[PDB]
Amino acid sequence: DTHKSEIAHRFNDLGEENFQGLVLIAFSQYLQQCPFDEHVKLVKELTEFAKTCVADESHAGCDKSLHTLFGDELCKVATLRETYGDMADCCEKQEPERNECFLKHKDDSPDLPKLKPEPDTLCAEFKADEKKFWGKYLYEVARRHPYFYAPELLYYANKYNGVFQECCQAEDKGACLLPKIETMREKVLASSARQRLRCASIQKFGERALKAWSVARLSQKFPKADFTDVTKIVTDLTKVHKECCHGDLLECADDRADLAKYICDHQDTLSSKLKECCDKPVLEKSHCIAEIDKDAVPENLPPLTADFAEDKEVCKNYQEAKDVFLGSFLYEYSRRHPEYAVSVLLRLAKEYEATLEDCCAKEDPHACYATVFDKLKHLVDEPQNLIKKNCELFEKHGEYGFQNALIVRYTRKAPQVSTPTLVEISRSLGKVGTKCCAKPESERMPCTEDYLSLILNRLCVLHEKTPVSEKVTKCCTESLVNRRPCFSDLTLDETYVPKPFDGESFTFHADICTLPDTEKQIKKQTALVELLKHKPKATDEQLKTVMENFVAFVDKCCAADDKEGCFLLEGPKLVASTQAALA
Ligand SMILES: O=C(O)Cc1ccccc1Nc1c(Cl)cccc1Cl
Ligand SMILES: O=C(O)Cc1ccccc1Nc1c(Cl)cccc1Cl
Ligand SMILES: O=C(O)Cc1ccccc1Nc1c(Cl)cccc1Cl
Ligand SMILES: O=C(O)Cc1ccccc1Nc1c(Cl)cccc1Cl
Ligand SMILES: O=C(O)Cc1ccccc1Nc1c(Cl)cccc1Cl
Ligand SMILES: O=C(O)Cc1ccccc1Nc1c(Cl)cccc1Cl
Ligand SMILES: [Cl-]
Repeated sequence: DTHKSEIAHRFNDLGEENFQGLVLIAFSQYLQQCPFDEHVKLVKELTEFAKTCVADESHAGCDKSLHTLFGDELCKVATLRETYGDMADCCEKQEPERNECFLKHKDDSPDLPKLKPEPDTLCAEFKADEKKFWGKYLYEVARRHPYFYAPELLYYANKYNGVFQECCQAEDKGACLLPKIETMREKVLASSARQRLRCASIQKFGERALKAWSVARLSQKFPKADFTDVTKIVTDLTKVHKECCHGDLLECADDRADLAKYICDHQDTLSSKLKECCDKPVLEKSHCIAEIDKDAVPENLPPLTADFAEDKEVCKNYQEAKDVFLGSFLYEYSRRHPEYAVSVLLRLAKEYEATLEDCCAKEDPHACYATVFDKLKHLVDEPQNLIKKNCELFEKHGEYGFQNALIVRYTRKAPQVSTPTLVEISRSLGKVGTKCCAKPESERMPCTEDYLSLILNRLCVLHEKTPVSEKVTKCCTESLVNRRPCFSDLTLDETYVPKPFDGESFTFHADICTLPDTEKQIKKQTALVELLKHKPKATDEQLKTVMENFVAFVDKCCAADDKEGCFLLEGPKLVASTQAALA
């Protein structure tokens, strides 16, 4: 809800620590290249202004919107001109256009330095000033992930500070904290990906897509709840995500906290797993709620055919109350299959909807849609062979070889895409093998659909930033939930025109020899992509031959006395072997 003085309302509701953290995340995400200390100064200003309005809400400016107050502060910054180019034209503008402009310049691949944990340095900053150290975490993560779910980031900052509580007085510091940080990293990065999808769903596919996703998710977590209660939570959760995805972080966090309280107050009718969550403080409580994945299927439920195929009013309901009805389908399907991937459940609803659009026009609709559930069950099973084949490949060759097989597959599909993006995405796809292939047989498909949804959304976000392939555009935009089928269906892109081999220009040198081992692995994956960009029709056996040659040449020359000399002499020999091989 809104108050006359929104700044006072949210300061009152959130309290000063969380208010400050949230405002710092806002500024970090709007202005990702700006330094920490400049952000801190604006947050302090606004905080101090907040306190003025709490004490006297009649004070000048206290009835301004949050965007006005945020924006005026962003426009103090002189360097907006230098550091952002045509974004200081946001500052030239006034609200509500200004805020929109700022939002549009969030950068999904800002290319800041890779963060590296240095235990002694970190421990000393923690000692010096814990609050600054917390703030610095919020800043560094937020600016790398400009749609990170902001109240979840506050929870993670508290966990981060806890790692250093534990480890800094420990004798051996890095032994204690490096693995903690590694673990936290993978969890934060997963969280950012799941939120980036949520935000894509609303931004690119509309509020109705986000509602659809929410009804499916919530029905797997709280399947014993009634539809009217699930739908209440959907309405609230949808408002929360809309706010967070739009950069309305103070409202997001406040509404989130209210929704956590509602959930906990109604825990007996929603899920027994809430018992672990509901006596925690707000941020941890909310995180715990988010972490719940599923409950048991309620006993004694009727077949879905009753409401969705037998009922004489199926067409009526589809026609007159379409959103409610598709919502009910989602709730009822989801609650019966709480282990399914959400994207699959949505894929089913979409086909159900398509079935009704075709059949409800006919003289005997029921004749036409009576068997729709059998078609849906088949749709669930469609990719089981290929998933099995993928997991068999992973088992036979391991993660790095599985990534290599994916580089080939994906480069053929989308050869226009940049080499760093093809490598990033293919390595992430290969990690799906490790995360999913030793799940129970029956849990593999939902595992792989879930991660694929996240990884392909990353692809699509990177592609939006600089579009290069009509086929990737098409798959990214045709339908959010059928992205995985779309991309799987793509074949070699014959639209692509390869540039010739720069046959006189040989491009590899002895500085490869000193790389850390994982960087040596990436260098070989980069080489593979480039080989495919020059000879996009090469066979698997050809690419293997050439890559084998390449790695023997690198090993031979990195072990030589004169290393660069070997690269220079034998490099031309490599190009010759390669040519003969790619005929
Ligand atoms: O304010 C303090 O006492 C500690 C401190 C030191 C350096 C930088 C920031 C902060 N605190 C702080 C932070 Cl970490 C973020 C936003 C607003 C404030 Cl006041
Ligand atoms: O490592 C990342 O890419 C982000 C990330 C997520 C969770 C925890 C830490 C980090 N990065 C990071 C590192 Cl590597 C060191 C010190 C402080 C930070 Cl925020
Ligand atoms: O729209 C809302 O705020 C919640 C609501 C309540 C009852 C029925 C449908 C909906 N929303 C909704 C919509 Cl608009 C589309 C697909 C799935 C759902 Cl749950
Ligand atoms: O791509 C396919 O045809 C099979 C398929 C279906 C559902 C989910 C994932 C996958 N494939 C797949 C798998 Cl199983 C793991 C890692 C990367 C990919 Cl592309
Ligand atoms: O030498 C280069 O990097 C460019 C070039 C020119 C002619 C023939 C092949 C290549 N590159 C090349 C070779 Cl020779 C082997 C494996 C991977 C690559 Cl990218
Ligand atoms: O030398 C080899 O053949 C192993 C190798 C090294 C670097 C890059 C790729 C490959 N192998 C390879 C190739 Cl070229 C394609 C698909 C799957 C695999 Cl394992
Ligand atoms: Cl949440």
